[PDB]
Amino acid sequence: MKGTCHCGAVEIEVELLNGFADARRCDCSFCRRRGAIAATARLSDLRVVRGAENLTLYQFGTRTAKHWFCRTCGIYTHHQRRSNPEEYGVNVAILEGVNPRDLGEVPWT
Repeated sequence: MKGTCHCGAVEIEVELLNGFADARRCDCSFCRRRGAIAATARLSDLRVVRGAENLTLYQFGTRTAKHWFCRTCGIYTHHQRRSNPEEYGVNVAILEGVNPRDLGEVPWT
């Protein structure tokens, strides 16, 4: 499944752990500001195809979670959850063929 930021500078290759069945929405001070809907993915299921040099890393608080976003279009691609260092949180909207609207209402973690 292909993932790409808007600028198109960044492209990932990720396999979702359990599809979109569990797409939630963290409402913490940071996630509430991101606004994206995420889905899990094992560390060994995500691969940065291109644009690794165009991504920005953001850490805070425990500096456990790793958040990445395209420096050009500012689009949040994925992040390394702070609850599970063996998982990634992916922006469903960057996934090819996925219109977030079609997911309908989604909870808030």
